[PDB]
Amino acid sequence: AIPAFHPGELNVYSAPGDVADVSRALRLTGRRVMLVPTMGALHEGHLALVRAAKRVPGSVVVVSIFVNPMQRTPDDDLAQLRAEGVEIAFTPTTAAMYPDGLRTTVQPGPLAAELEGGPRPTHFAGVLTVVLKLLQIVRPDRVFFGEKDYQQLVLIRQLVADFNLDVAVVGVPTVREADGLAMSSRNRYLDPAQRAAAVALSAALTAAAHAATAGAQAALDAARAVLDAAPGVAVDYLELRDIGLGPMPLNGSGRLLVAARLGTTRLLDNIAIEIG
Amino acid sequence: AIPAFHPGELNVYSAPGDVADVSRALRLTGRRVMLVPTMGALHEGHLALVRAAKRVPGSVVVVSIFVNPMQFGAGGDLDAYPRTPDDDLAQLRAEGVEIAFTPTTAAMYPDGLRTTVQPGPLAAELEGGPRPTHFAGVLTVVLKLLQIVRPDRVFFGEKDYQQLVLIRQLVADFNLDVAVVGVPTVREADGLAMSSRNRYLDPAQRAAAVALSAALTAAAHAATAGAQAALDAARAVLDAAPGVAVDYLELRDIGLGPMPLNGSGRLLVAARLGTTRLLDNIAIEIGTFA
Ligand SMILES: O=C(O)CCc1ccc2c(c1)OCO2
Ligand SMILES: O=C(O)CCc1ccc2c(c1)OCO2
Repeated sequence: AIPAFHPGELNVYSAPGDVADVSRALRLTGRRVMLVPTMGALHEGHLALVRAAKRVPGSVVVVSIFVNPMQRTPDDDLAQLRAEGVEIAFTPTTAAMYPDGLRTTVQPGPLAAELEGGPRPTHFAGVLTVVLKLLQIVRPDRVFFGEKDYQQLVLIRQLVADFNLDVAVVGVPTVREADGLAMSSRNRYLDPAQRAAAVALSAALTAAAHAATAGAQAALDAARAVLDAAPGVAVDYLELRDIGLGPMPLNGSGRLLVAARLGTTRLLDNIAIEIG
Repeated sequence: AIPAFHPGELNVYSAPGDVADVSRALRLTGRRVMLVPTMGALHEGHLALVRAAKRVPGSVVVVSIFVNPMQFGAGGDLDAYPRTPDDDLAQLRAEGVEIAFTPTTAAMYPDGLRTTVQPGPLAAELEGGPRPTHFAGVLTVVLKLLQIVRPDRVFFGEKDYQQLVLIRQLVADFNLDVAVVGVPTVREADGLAMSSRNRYLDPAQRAAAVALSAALTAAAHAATAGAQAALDAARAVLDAAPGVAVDYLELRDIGLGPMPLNGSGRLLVAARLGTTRLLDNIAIEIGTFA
């Protein structure tokens, strides 16, 4: 017997096999299942993913909330999801995701050791294992991730290609505060001096994107100047790469990524770059 | 179903996209898709897997043949693996199989090794002890085959028992929606476990090789007298055998995992006859349990 699903209401499932059965049942009725994996504590960046998922004709939206101890406002999160018209939240316990504990895992390729994988060398194994499981549980047609975590997005693309997964990955543009700051739950930690300084990440990247008519070095130099104009911004990296995070080709499309510490708070941003 | 599919005949697809589209199309029309993943060099052990799949009602059977480079260590192990692909296809036609899936290395690994499966701790033991990347290669290629074909059920022999347990771990741990079917080991008339590696036994080695299955079935009956008696019986028979060098003989809990043996065990052996490494294993019930 398939668990109950009430059309047009928020249906909350914590049991994997439950959301699995409901997903499979809804797909046979001709809904297209869209998955938005989150860690909860939802903000406007998450809502962009949801809104993107909602506009696919026939879409039913699955938002997973799961703190992967391997890589929270429960009532508020659920309220926001209800306000967006989301029909399924999948909120499993750690024991339900890991009934046998840690055992078989995904091992990313060597991109997972670079950039963010510098200070967290196991972070992406954690993410890809949990995302592979969510994919196999919900079996969506499309899965939605933000460009805000660009390297995560590229690694998912690699998971999907390498394991021949039959889902479309959709990257959704970063949502930004009015001065450019990339939305993040970390932003709440910044004191006002840090918060005013934090705008340099996005200012650097937009400057670089426009300096880029003058070539790669002028884009990187402009970004670096803008960062160098901000106090208490400890840049961990500022790197121009190709779209898939290999090395930047001589001309063509790229991505510039930055990360920095402000006090104890780590911030990331990235942007598309066209060279020349 | 996007490529041509002729039912009642053997359809051969090399392209992953081709088998994937045809499998999907079949399942959508109600057929249940059975996967039998092999490395070719098909013998009667593999035909039991096919037959077990054929007898699932409304089944369409996909046999994959692919000698997976990632499960072989360096050396000439990969080059030395038997490849008999004309016999293999003749056997599949004779068994009434409708789909053979025969991918190229380029189609399966277009980007070389990148994202891979890392097995749990069981993969470092037994066969995996001196072959520490062996089971990673197996679970990786099995994952990809399951994703390409998306079968309802997947079939493996009990012969490579540690492999079968690791497959069931892969399936549970990644929440894969396939059912894993273990099929009993097919044996020659004297007890010798069927294996593509039997062809490398000369006449003396072939005669001596009966010791493995004789040791195991001797232990299975001795086991009413306890674990030590089961083990000592197996050991005696192995010790009486000319030119059999034992690599391990171990009595484990059924899941081979971090649990002590109780009532149900699995007794596993690996031994070398010249350069040929043979495996066998058997169910063991200790004391009361039979
Ligand atoms: O909270 C974070 O740092 C990561 C989540 C996130 C943030 C902003 C986004 C997004 C996803 O997709 C649109 O813009
Ligand atoms: O050739 C090998 O060594 C592995 C394949 C195999 C062997 C014996 C079998 C079987 C599958 O399924 C039933 O008995």
